[PDB]
Amino acid sequence: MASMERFLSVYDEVQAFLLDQLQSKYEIDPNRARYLRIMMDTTCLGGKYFRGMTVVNVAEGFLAVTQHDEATKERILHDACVGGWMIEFLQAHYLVEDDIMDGSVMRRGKPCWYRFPGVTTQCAINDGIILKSWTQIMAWHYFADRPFLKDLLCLFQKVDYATAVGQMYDVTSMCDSNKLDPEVAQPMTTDFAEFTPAIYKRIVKYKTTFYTYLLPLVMGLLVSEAAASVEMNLVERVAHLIGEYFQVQDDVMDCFTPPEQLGKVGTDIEDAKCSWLAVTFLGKANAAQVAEFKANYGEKDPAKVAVVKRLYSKANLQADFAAYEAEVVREVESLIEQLKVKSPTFAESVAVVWEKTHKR
Amino acid sequence: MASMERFLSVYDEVQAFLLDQLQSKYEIDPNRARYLRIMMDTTCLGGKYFRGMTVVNVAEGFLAVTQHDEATKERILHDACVGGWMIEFLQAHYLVEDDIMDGSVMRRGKPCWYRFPGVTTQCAINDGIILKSWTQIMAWHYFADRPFLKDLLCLFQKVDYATAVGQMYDVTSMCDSNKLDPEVAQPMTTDFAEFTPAIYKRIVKYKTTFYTYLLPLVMGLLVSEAAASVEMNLVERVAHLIGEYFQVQDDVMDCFTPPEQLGKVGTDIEDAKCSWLAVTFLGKANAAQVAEFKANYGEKDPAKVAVVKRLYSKANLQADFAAYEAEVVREVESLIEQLKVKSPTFAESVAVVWEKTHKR
Ligand SMILES: O=C1NC[C@H]2C=CN(C(=O)c3ccccc3)CC[C@H]12
Ligand SMILES: O=C1NC[C@H]2C=CN(C(=O)c3ccccc3)CC[C@H]12
Ligand SMILES: [Zn+2]
Ligand SMILES: [Zn+2]
Ligand SMILES: [Zn+2]
Ligand SMILES: [Zn+2]
Repeated sequence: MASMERFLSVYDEVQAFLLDQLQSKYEIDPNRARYLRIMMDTTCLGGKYFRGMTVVNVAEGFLAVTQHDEATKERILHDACVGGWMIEFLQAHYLVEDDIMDGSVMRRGKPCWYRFPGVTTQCAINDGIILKSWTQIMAWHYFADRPFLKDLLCLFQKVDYATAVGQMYDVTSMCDSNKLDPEVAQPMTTDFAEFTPAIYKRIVKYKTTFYTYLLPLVMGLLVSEAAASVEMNLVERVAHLIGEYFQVQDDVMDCFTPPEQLGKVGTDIEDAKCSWLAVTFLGKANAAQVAEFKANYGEKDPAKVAVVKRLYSKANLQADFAAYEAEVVREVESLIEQLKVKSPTFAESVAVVWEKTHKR
Repeated sequence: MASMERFLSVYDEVQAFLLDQLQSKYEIDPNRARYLRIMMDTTCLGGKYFRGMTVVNVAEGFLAVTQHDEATKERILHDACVGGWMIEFLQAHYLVEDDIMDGSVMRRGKPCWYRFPGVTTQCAINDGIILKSWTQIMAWHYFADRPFLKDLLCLFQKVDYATAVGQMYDVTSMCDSNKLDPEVAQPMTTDFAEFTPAIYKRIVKYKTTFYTYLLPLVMGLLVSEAAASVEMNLVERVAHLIGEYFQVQDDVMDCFTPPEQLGKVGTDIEDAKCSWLAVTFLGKANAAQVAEFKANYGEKDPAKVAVVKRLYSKANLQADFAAYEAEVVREVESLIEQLKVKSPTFAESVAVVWEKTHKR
C-alpha cells in the first residue's frame, strides 16, 4: 500500500470514529455532527500533508531495516498514520485560531474558516479548540495500550506549548519588549532594534519548527520504538535548522510571490512582521535606507508598502538569501552525517525532509 | 494549615515554576514573562475557587479516615492543590475564549481580558490557549511519577472535550438544527421548537457540569487514590444534577440580578440564549404569550428586552423554580444516601458541594 493512500484512508477511519463517538457518548444530533464533519474536512484536508506523511515516512524507513511480523508492520504504519493526523489536526487548530487572531482573509486560495457564512468567529474559536481536543481523543483511543503513549503525549504537549509561546513571540514582534504591558495600548517599534537575527530565530524556532519538523520526526521514532536508536540532540538541531530555512522561504514569498500562487495576499509589511526580509534589510542598509524603511513599514497605505518592496528589491536580498542557503546546506549536510553514526536510515529520512523543503 | 491558604500558596509555587521554566527552557525575556504573569493573575485569580477547593476538600475528607504518614498527607494535599489549579486554569481558558466569542464586556466587575488595552483579541486568543497548555505542563511536572497520572490526564482530556462540545451546543442553541450549515448565515429560530428541557439539559450538562462538578470531585478521588472506594455512576449522576441546578440559578440571575451585583450586564435575552427562563416560560405560556415572546426575544432593542422580562415576571416562574428546586433537593439527597453505601465520608463532601451551590 502506497503511503499517501494509507494515510488518507486512516483520515476516514479517524473521522468516522470521532463522529460515532460524539453520537454514542456525547449526545450529538446529526446536523451538529454534519457541521463538525465539514469543519474537519475544511480545516484538515487540502494541503500536502508534509507533517503527517513525515511520521509515516520515518516509520517506513525503520520497517525496512528491522524484523517484524506483517501484522506488526501494519500496526506500526497505522499508528504512524494516526500520529500524523494528530499533527495535522494540531496544525489545523493553530491555522484556524491564527487566521482569526490576524484577521486573515484567505488561506490556500479559499476563505479562512471563520469567514464562512455559517461559521463566524463565535463558533470558529471553539471549532479550533475542538480540533486540538480531537488530537488527544485520537491518542487515547488508538494508543491506549501502547508502550510509547506517555512519551508521545508528553512530547505532543511540549510541542503544543512551544507553538503557543512562539505565537506570542510572533504577534508581539513589532512592539518594544520594554513597553509590553496589558494596561497600555502597544505602539509599533520606531527603532526596530529588536529586528535582529537572534530574535527572528526565536520567533521561528517556537512558532513553526517544533510542530513542523521536530514533532513529525520524533513521533515517527516513538511509534516505531526507535528513539533510543538516534541521537536526540542532533534531531533537535537539524529540525531547527531546516525549520528556520522553511520559514525564510515563506517570508520571502509573502512579499514576492503573486497572490494567486501564494494562495493569499501577503500582509507581512502592513502587519510590521519581524520577517527575514526586514531583519536582513536592516542588517545591510545605510542610514538613508533605514530612515526610509522606518517611514513606510507597518502601514496599510499601498504607496508605503510599495516603497518597502522597492527598498527590498534595490537592497539585493537575493544575494544574502543565496548566502544563507549555502550555509544551511552545509550545516544540514553536516548534521545528516552526524546522524549516520548511530542511525544511517533515519539520516536518509532527514535527507528526504531536507530535499522536500529545499526544492518545493 | 487551612485549606484556602494552602491552595493560594501553591498558586505562587506553580506560577513561579511555569515562569522559571519559560526562562530556562523557552528563551523568554523578562518583559514577556511579566506580561504572562499578569495574564495568569488576571485570568486565574479573583473568584471563589470553588472548583479547585473542591479537589482539596474531597482529598481532606479521605485523609481524615485513612492511615497515612504526615509526609504522605502533605503530598496528597499538595497534589490536590495542583489538581485544583489545573481546573481553575481550564476555567480561565474557557472564560477568556468565551468572552471573546461572545463579545462580552465585563466579568466579575472588571473588563474581559481581551478588552485590556495592551492585550487585544489577537493576543487574548493565544493567551487563552496558553492557559490550557499550562494545565498539562503542571500535570506532567508535578505528577510525573504518580500512579494516577494516566487516569488524571485521560479524565482531564475528556472533560475538556466535553466542555468544548457544550460550548458548541450553547452558541448554536438559538438556531434550528436542520438549518446548521457552514455555507449559509444562520437565522435565529422563529418557532423555538428546540427550547425544551431535554435540549436545555444537554447544553448545560456539557458546557458547565463536567468541568465544574464532575472533574473536581473525581480529581479529588484520583489524587487520594480513592476512586475505587466510590460508585462512579453515582458521582456522575449527582454532579449532573447539581451542575444543572447551578446553571439554572445563573440563568435566573442573568435576567433578574442588578448588573452591579451580577458583575455583568446580562444579555441572555438579546443573545436569544436557550435559558431556563425561556424554556420554562415556553412550557407554561398561552398562545398570546408565546407570540409576544417570539416578537421580542433575541433583539438588542431595550424596549423588546423589557417586554420579555415583563412576560417572565407575569408568568410566575418563581413558582416553577421553587418546584424545580424542591425536586432537585429530593434527588440530590437520594443520591447522597446512595453514596453512603460504599463511601460515607465522600457522601459528606458531596453534601458540602450541594450546600455551597444551594445557598450562595
Ligand atoms: O537499533 C539500531 N541500531 C543501529 C540502527 C541501524 C539502522 N536504523 C536506523 O537508522 C533507524 C533508526 C531509527 C528510525 C529509523 C531508522 C535502524 C535501527 C538500528
Ligand atoms: O476504602 C474504603 N472502603 C470503605 C470507605 C469508608 C470511608 N471512606 C470514604 O467515604 C471516602 C472515599 C473516597 C474519598 C473520600 C472518602 C474512605 C474509604 C473507605
Ligand atoms: Zn499569525
Ligand atoms: Zn508568512
Ligand atoms: Zn458563551
Ligand atoms: Zn449566564
